[PDB]
Formats: sequence, structure tokens, C-alpha cells
Amino acid sequence: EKLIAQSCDYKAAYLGSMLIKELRGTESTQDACAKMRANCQKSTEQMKKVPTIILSVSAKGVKFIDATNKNIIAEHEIRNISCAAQDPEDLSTFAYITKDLKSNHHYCHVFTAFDVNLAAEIILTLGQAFEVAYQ
Repeated sequence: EKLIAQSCDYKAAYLGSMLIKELRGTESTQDACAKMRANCQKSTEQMKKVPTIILSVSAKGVKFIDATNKNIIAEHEIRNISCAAQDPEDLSTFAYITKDLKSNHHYCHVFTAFDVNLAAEIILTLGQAFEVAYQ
């Protein structure tokens, strides 16, 4: 139940959970990311800095725990995740879509990593997990 090599645990930053009415694929994630990242700043530089959350992703499920208050935000099966995308120009920002059953909608959960490889790894780990769980 440790899955030291079967799961990855990183410190991400919870940017936002954007509610999507109709899921149009990566468009929704790209839209949320671009719109919000630009809304998060002005004529300023990369002021894209949000609260840290421990992004733990496993082939059996993904769990989001707060890094400050260790708040058990949510633990959802990887089978509940539908797709995982990232920002077209910012590979340090990842946004994945889930099937939020209690919402009857799809929330684009976008987090900003503190490292490109870190974010890219999460994307790959999510994709691989969903891919292997698909079959």
C-alpha cells in the first residue's frame, strides 16, 4: 500500500478547479488554464503562485492532500479521471478532467507544479495509469 515505485508523490500548487458545463476535451482545460493564468496576473511577470498541495498519483487512484494543513482534500480513483492535459506553453502547469459524480459535470483540476519535469511526470503517470486501467 506504499507503492513507492508504482506511484509518484509531488508538491503541486492548487491553481483552480474550473467548472465545465459541457466537456469539449482539452479545450476546456486549455481555456481554464489560459483564462485563469492570465487573470491571475496583469502587466506583471510570472505571478502564477498558489497554495501548495501534495499531488499524489497512483495507478490505483489519485489523492490530493493539502501541504499546509494536511487537509484531506479528496481521494478519487484514477478510473474517475477522464483526461489529463497541460498548458500549451507552460509545461509546468497541468490540468486534468474528471467525472465529478456529485456535480454531474466535469471539473478541470489545474495545478501548477514547481518543476516542468515534475508536471510532465504527473501527466505521464496519470495517462499511464488511465491507459493501463483502460484495458
